[PDB]
Amino acid sequence: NLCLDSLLNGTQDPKAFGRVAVLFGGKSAEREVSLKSGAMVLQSLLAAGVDAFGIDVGEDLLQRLVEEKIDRAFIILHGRGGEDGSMQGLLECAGIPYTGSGVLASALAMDKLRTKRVWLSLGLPTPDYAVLASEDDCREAAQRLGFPLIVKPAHEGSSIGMAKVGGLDELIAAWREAARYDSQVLVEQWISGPEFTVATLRGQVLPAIRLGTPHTFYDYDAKYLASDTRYQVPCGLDEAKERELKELTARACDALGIQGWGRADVMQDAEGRFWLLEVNTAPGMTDHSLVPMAARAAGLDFQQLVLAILADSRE
Amino acid sequence: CLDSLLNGTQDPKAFGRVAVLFGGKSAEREVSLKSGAMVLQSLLAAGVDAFGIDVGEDLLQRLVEEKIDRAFIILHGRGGEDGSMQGLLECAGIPYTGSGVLASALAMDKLRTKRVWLSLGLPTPDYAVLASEDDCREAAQRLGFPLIVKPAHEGSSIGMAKVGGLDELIAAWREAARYDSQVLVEQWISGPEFTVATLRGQVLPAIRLGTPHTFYDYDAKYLASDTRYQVPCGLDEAKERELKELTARACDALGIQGWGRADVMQDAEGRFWLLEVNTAPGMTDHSLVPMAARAAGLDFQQLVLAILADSRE
Ligand SMILES: Nc1ncnc2c1ncn2[C@@H]1O[C@H](COP(=O)(O)OP(=O)(O)O)[C@@H](O)[C@H]1O
Ligand SMILES: Nc1ncnc2c1ncn2[C@@H]1O[C@H](COP(=O)(O)OP(=O)(O)O)[C@@H](O)[C@H]1O
Ligand SMILES: N[C@@H]1CON=C1OP(=O)(O)O
Ligand SMILES: N[C@@H]1CON=C1OP(=O)(O)O
Ligand SMILES: [Mg+2]
Ligand SMILES: [Mg+2]
Ligand SMILES: [Mg+2]
Ligand SMILES: [Mg+2]
Repeated sequence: NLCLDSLLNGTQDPKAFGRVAVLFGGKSAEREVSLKSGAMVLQSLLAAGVDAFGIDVGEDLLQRLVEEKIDRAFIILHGRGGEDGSMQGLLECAGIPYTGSGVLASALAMDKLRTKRVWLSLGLPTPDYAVLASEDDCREAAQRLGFPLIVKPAHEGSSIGMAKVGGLDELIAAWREAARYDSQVLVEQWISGPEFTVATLRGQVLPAIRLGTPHTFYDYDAKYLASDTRYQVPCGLDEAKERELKELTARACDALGIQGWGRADVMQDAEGRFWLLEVNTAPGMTDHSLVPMAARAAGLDFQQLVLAILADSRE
Repeated sequence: CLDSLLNGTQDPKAFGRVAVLFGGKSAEREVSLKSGAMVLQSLLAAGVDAFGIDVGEDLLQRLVEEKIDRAFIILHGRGGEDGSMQGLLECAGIPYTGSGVLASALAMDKLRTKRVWLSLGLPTPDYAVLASEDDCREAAQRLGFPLIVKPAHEGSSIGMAKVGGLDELIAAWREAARYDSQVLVEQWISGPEFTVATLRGQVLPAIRLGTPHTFYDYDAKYLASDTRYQVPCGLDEAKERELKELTARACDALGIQGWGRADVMQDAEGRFWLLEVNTAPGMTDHSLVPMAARAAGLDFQQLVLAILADSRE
């Protein structure tokens, strides 16, 4: 449950966190988003008076880690190399405590196919889908699922490599484009209705946000470049519905082992049923970003939000 | 096919400089030290440009010093087969042997591994999660006796005990909780024990295990002199094929890559029960993957080279 008080815990002493390294950048397709998220986190942590410094994660990372003294690592990398468990395992081997989900949870939630597979085995709702690896797999998926469809790489974020398709020819093309980012490509049935995102923080589910864009879907341009994107807090859901969405988010995150914080993306169809899309374990922290927005609705500014994430890493 | 296992092993210099990672900080460090020594010595004798790293608080400094084209992971337990070392190597840009981050983390967790098996309808003993004395009492009522208690993330039978009554159930739970807050307990399977190695996607001959001890515990694995190893096992062709095929499904269910070793019990009616899968199996002189590799034809040098050759993908 949303308890503003217990959300802030190790928050009051920015000196007690030690020297904190903010890990951002990286070599994934979401690097540009990570840079903006890192600059935001580093600036807020510095203004809070924590012993913070930034590391653009690159080829010199292991050298950086042995040279600098580091008491805590705040992971704000996006995509593979940051959210997939690899950076988490590195920090565990380096004996450095870090923020967010563990190795297994991070690796699982990065894999949309494996995440959906876990969800289905627990009776949790997630759109029907197919795995695309050939033109024949596209013809099979188009036959069984109809149109429109949503094509996505399995290990991507920020809607990169994604496409809404209305025909088999558009589907084959969208499969070949996503395959440029990831040999694992999945296609989902298009859910028509409201889009919601649900942030979680230290085990607590934050107020849901309703999303809207004139674009065909919530794509890259709608997320970080456009200006006509609509964010509604509170979401227009009634009490019993927002509780249903919140309880569903908690079951979907718990099923993956999510820890510390995260953000769930959920669609709703014309009959009111919710459908789980993905879970992000190092969500964005830019100006356009949604976890900060749901935090403000909960009652925390951007400075208390990062300190709460940092304070959770102490267990 | 023994031709397929040996592919990419003809030229030992094609692997470049190979770092053997062993030791570690887990409860299985002593076993990993013996495993590392065997792997390192074999590689050097094969003409591989190999050297050893004792994984400790030193790790990152060694990795920025040494030139490494490939890493042979032969760590045991948490910090080694749990995806943590695999994740570091992928950040460092060093290719490595064995399963990946997700598969290693999954196989290290006996509970989630069992849950993955149950969801696919694969047999594995009925169990309970123990976090309190009440949990012990609930399990005793539902499961009966005897039972076997184990930590979720351990190996080499560390922290394990077979228990025949409720009083020793709770004692076994507290001892197992010294190694891991995640503790499970299974119904004891009375019958033959097997282990089944897998290599480069191929299931090797199964081995039958016996010991005077109440189970295949740490002493029976590395100290006693009277542990019994049967290759071929006394199973007929249809039953050993059944065992090999179930091993393949159980390993593929976890994403196991390169090599591994599955532990399987057989009850009094012939049915097989999956226990666990190890993603960096032991390579000591008491170890079972070298024994199953010899049953398939390969000597110790071909086994390590086959493992190394598979990591080139
Ligand atoms: N099955 C679907 N039905 C409708 N819209 C979808 C579907 N899958 C994805 N989308 C749209 O694509 C966006 C990105 O997809 P998502 O699965 O969240 O992955 P990511 O954001 O990591 O690329 C979502 O915000 C949503 O608007
Ligand atoms: N359900 C069971 N029934 C009978 N014996 C078991 C059972 N579970 C474990 N054992 C015994 O304990 C040993 C170790 O169990 P295992 O699950 O392989 O743990 P570890 O990872 O420590 O080897 C096995 O080799 C087997 O002899
Ligand atoms: N992966 C992105 C980057 O920050 N927030 C994330 O969530 P997503 O865009 O994948 O829905
Ligand atoms: N994890 C141990 C150490 O090396 N070999 C392993 O097999 P296990 O004892 O877990 O059955
Ligand atoms: Mg995402
Ligand atoms: Mg998303
Ligand atoms: Mg084991
Ligand atoms: Mg075992």
